[PDB]
Amino acid sequence: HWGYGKHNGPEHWHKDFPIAKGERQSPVDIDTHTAKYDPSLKPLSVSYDQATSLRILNNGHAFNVEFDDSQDKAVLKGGPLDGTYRLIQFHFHWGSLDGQGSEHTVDKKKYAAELHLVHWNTKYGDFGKAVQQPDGLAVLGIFLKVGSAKPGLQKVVDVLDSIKTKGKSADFTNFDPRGLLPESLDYWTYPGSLTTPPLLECVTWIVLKEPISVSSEQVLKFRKLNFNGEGEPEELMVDNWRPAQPLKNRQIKASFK
Ligand SMILES: CN[C@H]1CN(c2cccc(OC)c2)S(=O)(=O)c2sc(S(N)(=O)=O)cc21
Ligand SMILES: [Hg+2]
Ligand SMILES: [Zn+2]
Repeated sequence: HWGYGKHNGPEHWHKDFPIAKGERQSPVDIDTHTAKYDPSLKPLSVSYDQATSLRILNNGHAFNVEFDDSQDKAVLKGGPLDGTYRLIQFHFHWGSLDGQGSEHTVDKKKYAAELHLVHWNTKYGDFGKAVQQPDGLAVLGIFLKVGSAKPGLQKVVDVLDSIKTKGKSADFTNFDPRGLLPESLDYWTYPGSLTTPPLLECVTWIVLKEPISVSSEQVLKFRKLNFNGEGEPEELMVDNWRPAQPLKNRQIKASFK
């Protein structure tokens, strides 16, 4: 299937997912100078106090920590959103080197990695339905920069040994996603899509201005994951990020000046 190799990378995805050349694709470059500061923008409402993590699994593209989205346990409201978006999973996109990994860039600047807390609009019933609507999903993107260790991230770093290869998973309960959030909830927002196939344009992107810092050894562990499954030639999971797409007839609105 698709991937990030020269033969099945982002530059080949259109052949199987024509929407790859659609009108509102992500990621995009966030030009801070021409992004319109919108004052009618309400503040974000992140309520992860009842968040219930279930497991973490390597899916061949990255590891995901899934959450029990059966009830309004961890939701995102406010900001550019209308309705309540329920958290279902979060993942990261990172690179082989420190100066690459984030999918979104700020003024062309790339970050070591990018965290995406994926939510789905509950007014649609289930997830599979939300992905059939232009406002079905809300992804909170957070930039990770190398520096001091992010305490709340270490719990995830420790478990990466038991899910080295594709298909593996492990119980990962009682994880508090709030330990991965920056101090400020200031953001940028625009309408976009998933950054991986099927590349659906159902996402309202909220990219926080403030990045979190993770240590070198922390992100280093990410790079030890395997794209491949057990018993197959080792293929390091690194650079599982998509390049920026044309903004086209879209504008980025900041919730700050
Ligand atoms: C591969 N995982 C991706 C697709 N996913 C997915 C899973 C099940 C069904 C489905 O479409 C019917 C899509 S997903 O919506 O959860 C996400 S969010 C996301 S990102 N990087 O833009 O935040 C990439 C993916
Ligand atoms: Hg959609
Ligand atoms: Zn992602």
